[PDB]
Amino acid sequence: MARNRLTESEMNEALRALDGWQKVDGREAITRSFKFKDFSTAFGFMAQAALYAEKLDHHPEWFNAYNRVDVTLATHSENGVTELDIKMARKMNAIAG
Repeated sequence: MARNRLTESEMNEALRALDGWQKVDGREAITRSFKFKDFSTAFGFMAQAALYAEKLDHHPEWFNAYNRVDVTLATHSENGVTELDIKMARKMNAIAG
């Protein structure tokens, strides 16, 4: 796995395959706001995502309020967006359906 951070063009290209994800305005990070039918479903999503965070040792910045989960991803050690963020966004998209 390439660990390096992405250029803005590479990030833009990578986002194409990640439905609902966008670059954070003014920030080297990507984000999606998930909307579930209720808290239980949102919590299930967070539980599954948490497993993967520990699998990768790569943890999201995320906010939950009942059925909404807002996620922001960046890689601290590389001070930018890397393949780890892409992997997490991909997995989250798979979990959420």
